[PDB]
Amino acid sequence: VKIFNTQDVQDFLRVASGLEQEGGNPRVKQIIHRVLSDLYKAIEDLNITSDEYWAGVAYLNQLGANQEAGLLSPGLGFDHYLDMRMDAEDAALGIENATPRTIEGPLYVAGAPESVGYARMDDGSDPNGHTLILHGTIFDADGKPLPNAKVEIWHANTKGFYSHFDPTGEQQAFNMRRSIITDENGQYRVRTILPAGYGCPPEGPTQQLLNQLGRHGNRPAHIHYFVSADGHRKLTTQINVAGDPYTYDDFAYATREGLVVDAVEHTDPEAIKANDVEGPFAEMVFDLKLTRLVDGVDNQVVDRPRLAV
Amino acid sequence: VKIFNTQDVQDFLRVASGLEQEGGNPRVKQIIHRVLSDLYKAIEDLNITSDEYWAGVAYLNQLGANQEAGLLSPGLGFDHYLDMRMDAEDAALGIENATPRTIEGPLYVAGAPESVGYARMDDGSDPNGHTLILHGTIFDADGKPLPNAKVEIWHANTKGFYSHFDPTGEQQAFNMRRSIITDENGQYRVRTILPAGYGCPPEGPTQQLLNQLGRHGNRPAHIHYFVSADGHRKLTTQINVAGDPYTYDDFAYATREGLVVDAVEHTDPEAIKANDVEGPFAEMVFDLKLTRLVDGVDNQVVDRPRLAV
Ligand SMILES: CCCCCCCCCCCCCCC(=O)OC[C@H](COP(=O)(O)OCC[N+](C)(C)C)OC(=O)CCCCCCCCC
Ligand SMILES: CCCCCCCCCCCCCCC(=O)OC[C@H](COP(=O)(O)OCC[N+](C)(C)C)OC(=O)CCCCCCCCC
Ligand SMILES: [Fe+3]
Ligand SMILES: [Fe+3]
Repeated sequence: VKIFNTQDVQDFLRVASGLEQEGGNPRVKQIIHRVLSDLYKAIEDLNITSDEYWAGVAYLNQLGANQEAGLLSPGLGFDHYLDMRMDAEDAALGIENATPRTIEGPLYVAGAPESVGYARMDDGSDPNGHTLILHGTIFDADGKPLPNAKVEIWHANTKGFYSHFDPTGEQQAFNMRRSIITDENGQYRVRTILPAGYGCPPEGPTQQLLNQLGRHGNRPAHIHYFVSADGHRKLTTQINVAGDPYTYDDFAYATREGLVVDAVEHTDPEAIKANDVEGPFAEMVFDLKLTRLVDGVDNQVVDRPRLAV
Repeated sequence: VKIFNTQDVQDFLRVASGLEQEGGNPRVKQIIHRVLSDLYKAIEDLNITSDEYWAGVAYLNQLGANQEAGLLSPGLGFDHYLDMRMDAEDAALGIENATPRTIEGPLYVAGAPESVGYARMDDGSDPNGHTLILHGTIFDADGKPLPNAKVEIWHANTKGFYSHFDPTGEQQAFNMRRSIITDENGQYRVRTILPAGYGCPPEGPTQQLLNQLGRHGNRPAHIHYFVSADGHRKLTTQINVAGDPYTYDDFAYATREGLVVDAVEHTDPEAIKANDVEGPFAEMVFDLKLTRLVDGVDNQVVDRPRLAV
């Protein structure tokens, strides 16, 4: 029993897609037509039954009901896949991406407090918080320190929860989220705490599909970065805290060579005093290099729905 | 950019699909692998940008957020495609389906009160409801009246809402929903009102997408049926009220030849008195013929999530 490649189904696909329809958006029709064709065929090829089909439909409802589509997306490799395509294009244009890009993740929040050169991003509400001095230099496309660059950083606390997405509703707005404008020396410096890794909500749809694939839904500890500056393309990346069990086994496949950074521990009272800290602290250094706009155009910025508070 | 056919992407797809993992469900992985492959390839062939991709992801959260996955499904023709497969299968098996099947729709509710032979389906809460006397005979696979058959019926009121899915939340439990056991003659008879067609929620995700395809989200007036009986397969079908502007332009493509029925208008005082009505009423007669089980089993019953009350 095969009917996909019969005139009836083929003409039906054009109808359902609004192809012969006058109004509408041709780009959407084009994509829908292709998607539907593939799904109708996959249904026949894999002999998907109605029982299976409807199970799939129910999954989509609960996926959206839990607002987890942006979480399952990276878990199924789409996010990394899109970065791969962007790298391939940059390679085509002859652009050398000094600091490699990686996925943004679905937890960015716009509207964080902004300051120049330095900033403390945690509010101390975290008990297990281990002080972390993260700092580096921002280089323009010519390798020269770039003053006035906007560095945006966001990460989870020791429980693996981000502010605005903390189920305990324990965090104040923008905790561990800050924008730092680079100083006269193109430097940024922040005092925060070592983030903990985290996984998908165990009861959530993303995690349960993952179970069906025999995969886990964990991410190693990391720190997200957005770096933008005049005449430069917006850099999206993150750094992985070296030593994490899932550094090279992140369910979001975001890890890359050059993004893994070692956290140096300092117990020496001489260090603890230079860096106005109360006691032992970890230190991480990470410089990032930006690329120029391609003819006054940032050909890789992504306009995507992002929570703004 | 062409990287889909590279070993890097191909292996990645197998990893994301968990094909390499030992745990999980092999059937699920098999499907996931195929779907991701097709989508990844589709993203390449159609050069889908990140901006486009993320709009698609946002749309999905939206769809599930409004619980409209089962409404978009029929709109994109899946529901009908599955029926077509079922007909092809029966055809290959030499089963000529006297009463053509059609889609069930996402609005069935299990638990309706049942009675033998007769029942009034509505509670008269509809101001503009027009009385309808609906009746017919259920015939077995041999063409003989089938007493004890279970006829399940559900439909909307004049505003196009079904009980349990009324936005204006205005209906008595199971209003216009009933189960009837055919009498000593395989007959069923109900008193209710003529349903009005209905469209998808105007501001909902299903309608938003249909607009992009230049299509409407309307269904002609219709009445849903479920007919089951020992020794026979469960029949899912419906009847279309003849004369509806959308009779042959249903956005869910459920209309089939032989399911369009004429509602006969009675106004003469004798018809009014015979049928214990209190004024002019419409009458529709519809007989259904069931098919036999295939080697002891119903090879086409569908088990899908259905609201139960
Ligand atoms: C609007 C357009 C709709 C498009 C949807 C089309 C998809 C069609 C493919 C459907 C594939 C689902 C089939 C899988 C299946 O038959 O069952 C899936 C599992 C169930 O677990 P079991 O143990 O097998 O249940 C059974 C327990 N018993 C044995 C005891 C009864 O549940 C799940 O959620 C896994 C399903 C998630 C698949 C999502 C793919 C989307 C990719 C982005
Ligand atoms: C986790 C796995 C997820 C995998 C997802 C795979 C799908 C990826 C392909 C989707 C591509 C989407 C392209 C659609 C698009 O580029 O724009 C779609 C419309 C927007 O209309 P505009 O007028 O352009 O908006 C702008 C108006 N302004 C300019 C005035 C601001 O919005 C919409 O919601 C329509 C989107 C429909 C796509 C849903 C497909 C699902 C069906 C099975
Ligand atoms: Fe993160
Ligand atoms: Fe209906």
